[PDB]
Amino acid sequence: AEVSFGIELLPDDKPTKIAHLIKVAEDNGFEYAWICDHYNNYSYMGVLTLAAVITSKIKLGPGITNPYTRHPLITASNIATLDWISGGRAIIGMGPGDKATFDKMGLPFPCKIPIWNPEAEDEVGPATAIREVKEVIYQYLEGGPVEYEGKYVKTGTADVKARSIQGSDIPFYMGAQGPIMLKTAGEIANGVLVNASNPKDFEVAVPKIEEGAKEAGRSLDEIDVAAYTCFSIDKDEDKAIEATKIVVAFIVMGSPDVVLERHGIDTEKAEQIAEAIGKGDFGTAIGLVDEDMIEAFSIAGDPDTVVDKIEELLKAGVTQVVVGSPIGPDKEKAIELVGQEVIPHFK
Amino acid sequence: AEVSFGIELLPDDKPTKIAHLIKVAEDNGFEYAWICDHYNNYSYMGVLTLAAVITSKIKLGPGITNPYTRHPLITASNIATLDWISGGRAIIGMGPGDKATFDKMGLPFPCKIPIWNPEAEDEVGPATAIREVKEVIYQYLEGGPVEYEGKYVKTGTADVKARSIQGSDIPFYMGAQGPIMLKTAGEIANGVLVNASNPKDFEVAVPKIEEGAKEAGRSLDEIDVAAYTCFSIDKDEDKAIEATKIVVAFIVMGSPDVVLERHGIDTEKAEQIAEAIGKGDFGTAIGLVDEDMIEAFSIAGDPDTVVDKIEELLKAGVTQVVVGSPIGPDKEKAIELVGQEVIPHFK
Amino acid sequence: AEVSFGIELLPDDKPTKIAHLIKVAEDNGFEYAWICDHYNNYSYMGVLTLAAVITSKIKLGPGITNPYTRHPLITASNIATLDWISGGRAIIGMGPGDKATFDKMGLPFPCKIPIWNPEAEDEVGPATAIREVKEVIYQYLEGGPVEYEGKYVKTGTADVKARSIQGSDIPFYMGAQGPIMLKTAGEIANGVLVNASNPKDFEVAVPKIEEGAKEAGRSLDEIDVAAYTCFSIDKDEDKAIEATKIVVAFIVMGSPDVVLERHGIDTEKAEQIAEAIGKGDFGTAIGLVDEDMIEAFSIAGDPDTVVDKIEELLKAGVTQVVVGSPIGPDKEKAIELVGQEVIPHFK
Amino acid sequence: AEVSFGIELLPDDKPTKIAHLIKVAEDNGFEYAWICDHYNNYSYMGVLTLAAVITSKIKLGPGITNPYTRHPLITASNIATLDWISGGRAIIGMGPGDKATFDKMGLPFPCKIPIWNPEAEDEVGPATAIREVKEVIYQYLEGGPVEYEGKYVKTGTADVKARSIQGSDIPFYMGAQGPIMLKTAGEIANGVLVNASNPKDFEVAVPKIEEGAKEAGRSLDEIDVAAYTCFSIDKDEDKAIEATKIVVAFIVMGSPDVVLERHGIDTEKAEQIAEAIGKGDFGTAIGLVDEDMIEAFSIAGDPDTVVDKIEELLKAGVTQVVVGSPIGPDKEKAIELVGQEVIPHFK
Ligand SMILES: [Cl-]
Ligand SMILES: [Cl-]
Ligand SMILES: [Mg+2]
Ligand SMILES: [Mg+2]
Repeated sequence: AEVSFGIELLPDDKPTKIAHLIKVAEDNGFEYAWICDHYNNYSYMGVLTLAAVITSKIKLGPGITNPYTRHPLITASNIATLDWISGGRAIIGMGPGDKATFDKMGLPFPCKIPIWNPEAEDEVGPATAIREVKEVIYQYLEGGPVEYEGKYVKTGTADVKARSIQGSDIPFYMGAQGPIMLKTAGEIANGVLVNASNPKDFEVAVPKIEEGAKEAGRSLDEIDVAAYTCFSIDKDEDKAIEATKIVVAFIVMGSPDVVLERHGIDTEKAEQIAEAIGKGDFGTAIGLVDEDMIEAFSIAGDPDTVVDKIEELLKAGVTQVVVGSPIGPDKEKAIELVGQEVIPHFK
Repeated sequence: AEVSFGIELLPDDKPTKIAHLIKVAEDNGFEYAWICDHYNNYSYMGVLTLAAVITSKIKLGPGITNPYTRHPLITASNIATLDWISGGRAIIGMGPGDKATFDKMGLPFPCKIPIWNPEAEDEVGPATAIREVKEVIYQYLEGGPVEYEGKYVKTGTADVKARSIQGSDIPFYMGAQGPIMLKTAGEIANGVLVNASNPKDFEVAVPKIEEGAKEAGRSLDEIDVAAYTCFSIDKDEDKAIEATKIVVAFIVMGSPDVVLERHGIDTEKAEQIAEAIGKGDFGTAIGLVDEDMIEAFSIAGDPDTVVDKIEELLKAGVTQVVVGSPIGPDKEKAIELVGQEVIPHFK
Repeated sequence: AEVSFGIELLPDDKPTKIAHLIKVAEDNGFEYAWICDHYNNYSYMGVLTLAAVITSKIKLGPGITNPYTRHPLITASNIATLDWISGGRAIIGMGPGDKATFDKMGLPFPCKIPIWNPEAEDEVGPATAIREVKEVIYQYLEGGPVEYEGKYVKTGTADVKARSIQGSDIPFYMGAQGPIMLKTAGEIANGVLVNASNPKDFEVAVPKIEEGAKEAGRSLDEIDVAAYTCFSIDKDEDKAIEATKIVVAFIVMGSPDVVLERHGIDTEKAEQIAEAIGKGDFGTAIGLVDEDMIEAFSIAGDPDTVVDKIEELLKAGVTQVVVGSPIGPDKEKAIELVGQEVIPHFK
Repeated sequence: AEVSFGIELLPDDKPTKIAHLIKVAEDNGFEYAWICDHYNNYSYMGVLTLAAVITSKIKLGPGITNPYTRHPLITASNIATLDWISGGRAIIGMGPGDKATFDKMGLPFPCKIPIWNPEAEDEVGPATAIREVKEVIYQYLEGGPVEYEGKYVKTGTADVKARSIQGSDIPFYMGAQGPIMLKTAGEIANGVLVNASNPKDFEVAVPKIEEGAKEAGRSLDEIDVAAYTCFSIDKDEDKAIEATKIVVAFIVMGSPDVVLERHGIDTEKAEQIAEAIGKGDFGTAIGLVDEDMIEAFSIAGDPDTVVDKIEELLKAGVTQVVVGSPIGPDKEKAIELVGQEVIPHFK
């Protein structure tokens, strides 16, 4: 897979601002734009349809949605609709849901409910649910009728009228953190969205993606390994680094101990950070974030530093660098700084 | 409620055509535009967001969506997003799902699964599910956090960031056919979407809506009674009538016997029509549709005939006339004929 | 005329940012959005059409265009097109051109060329050119054919196919600074756009607008007197005031001596400012701007100060307060501060 | 130049319909969309900006605009704005104006007024005016400042802030009918828009375009020779042919005698057609159009016939086939028939 840059925006801000930033990213050479799917924010279909209207080249899609909060045939319809309206630019980001959001919604997490197979009662693994949603979506994109009986979803004979433009050429990316999801993604996905920003995370993740690819007779180069990063760039390195703190603080808090161990993180001023958060004291949280946490969980600094860090990620197997929150002290100026002083070094 | 005209479009056609027709309706004085929610067609969020971009005054919303195929917090987010993007023009159409579509999806119908309350197993009546989805949506529109524990949905503490423009002023319309849904709609809805086109249907339905309104201390005039009609208008009455046949044939097929009895329908050349359909022989189906079926199940003819029919519906309690399929031999010319020779008679 | 708030944006920034800011203004209660017409920036038709797509209620139009750089029939077409696409929200801002821009283009200023009457050679006064362009535009909006023979424009029999939505109800605002333009605007315009921010300017201008209105048998209340202001608002008054300096410096430079005299301006540290500018030394320019210049040529400060200043403008006859550059240190936060803490005081 | 298909739409219809048809063309493989520039219709900037929002791949631009009705710096701004909003898809179509429209506007035709050089009085040839407008536009697209002193336009030092995306890569197409314009286009244009639909017209035109190209050291293959055709396609050849009549009737009327001679046209039932038109009797006009006129002035018939006709045009040097009015009995179905049964034969 060729090297590319993506942008991931949480749609909590005004939809028109989110659309405007995606146009700035397109104008600056970014090739992918991912919009998160959480009920508490503006809906990905509304925000991406508005972004589709305001852009012409960048690929657009949910990053990431899930098999549970909407029937897979509804997700298929959304993707086909976004693809048609955008002139064939849709992409799919699919994951297993997320704990913080599912707890708020009232859904269990991991969610093992065979929600869309009414006659089943047996729990279903999230990786299996994702495989099934994928089959339903692509049967829909091929024009149907969709006929699928799995453990998590069982359809009737579902005819399809809506047509996309790319059809089954729409890329399927899977969110993956653990070994099971990483292996499944190497087997069935066009790409993998890994929430990580450091080469060490990919030295661990890529071999597992490759293991799944081999079992499917695929080469690792058929898979776009996308790093969903905490990213911060500014001509003033100190300012860029400072902007990452609140985000890194939350990352440190939600990182399993093997991840903290991997990055040699002060497990003391960790969780101690988790106590500052949840307590609503983000001020002490930010104060506790040190240089090792910033190096482990973000790509931050001036263009030179950022370019150096991306070179190391690419060596570790990353092929799509997704610029995520905070992006930079000023999001728009940050995107432009990436297009002007980072992307040209990788063309 | 004041008299108004709405338009209902199935989004199976190109999204840009559907958006264009909604703009033509707005330009012609229609005040509501309803887009159906069926997985087999383009998604209502994509189509309505595109229509929102291409229009400025007409109210926009799903007509009708349901409590089952998406978590109610996702439906709330969709509505708040459409409202924000449209500058405060969203409306909600909520029903219990529909048999033809749910069978295709693999969901039972009626759907009594307490889908969004994982710890519950007991069946829940569709009217109760609709009441619960309504509470969740309006808690979301008030800014949350949404905290609701019902029989069909149980949430955690769901904070909300997305903000709409109308907030809880967004109108809530309920689809209703039977006595239980009609009474529930009079109790909790700003309006009722009744799939019918004849005064006799409303002479039966309105008293039941009124019964629910009284139990909630409301006057019937607080409720917009909307007729979701089979509508066909043309300067050539014969051409208008002919265009209704395929649609009336399907209506005749899916009408319970009390409805056929109500309209004195030839129960013989009924079901005989149902056999022509399902058999894929629509040609004999159309040939069987007679004048009584057309009078019972559509508003069809030249402007004079249409105006006369609407006057009788208004006398029966209808306050919003929703022009639905086929609309007319030429949909755009039909919409214009309504704006030029029908609406001015009712202003 | 009722009290209203408008926003004026120079379209030198990204079109999507300009459109986004207009949506923020609409969401905050602004009722007018004016986009300047200068060849060096993005075109008003492109920017306003994009803004029309992203908004639903705010009125939109050029503020201000002119009779010279485009044939009046082309300007009419632009206005009818913007009106149709926006669902009947167009407004017209028409002035005589501007020296800085016309010099750059190569056109004389004042421009007295009977540009659009090929057989004429005699000079035509700008106020007469504006009267003629107005007649051509409204004949076009009435559906034509336009047939007009004046001193500045002579048409053939120009049929018109394009239709607007408001027709001749589209408001005609005239830019006016001197006595002749002010009187003409009171006679023929629905509103007047006066580049000024202080009550003293309106105590001079309003009586002249009123004189023209009386000669046309009109009451002054039929005319929307709009102040095109240098505006700066922030919760930190000092920060708001500082943001106005570069803009006030340019205003001081281009102000005729009667205006400087009117505001008791240090004519010494004036022109001395004009020498700093033109010399490219804006740093000394800003340093020279004092409190009297800021009070004379801008509405700047915290919400309390701003509200007090608007009250005095309204007493002087202003009915539309147009928030113009810089708007505030952060344009979007400034617009929101106006919607939250200024507009509600005037409702 | 590679073979491509374009679509040319007169914007007299609803802007949203024109935008929708351009999206249908894009979805069907058309690579260019041209919108005429006549004051009596909706403005090209409004219609193309709306089309830009609704499309993502097709190239968009005025086809054709002119040097006279707007200052060339305003045309430059329009093009840069359309290019930016469309994500770098703008194209320029530039011609000398047109008699029917200029007479209606009151401008002479040919228009030889040095309109934009106030100190000049000497007449300027239209080909020279087009060369000058081209220089001004590209200086603007290079970022300026534009400084140009010609016979038809003389600017001051015109700085430029607006930026396009393609910069000087935006293609410049010139409308050309006669020898002088054809030669000029071969010398200075990326393409030529020739109003003709038959191989004989191109056997005459191409050598002249080639003569200009050689004088500029260019190969004929650097020039996209675009046929602006009267086009009509339908699965029913007779229906397709019938749809061309009104349009061919007008073409026959406005064709110089050398063109009528070239196509062996009955000069009797010609002008006799011109008398039916202008007299408002289009019914006799259509009745007079014969097979030779249809063969000479349109590409009409079923897909097989159309494909055969395009093959002959390509042999005559055409490289872009522009489908123009009527397009087909049903414009949308016609566009789809071209994408499904014509374009694939030429890929
Ligand atoms: Cl959805
Ligand atoms: Cl223009
Ligand atoms: Mg686009
Ligand atoms: Mg709108």
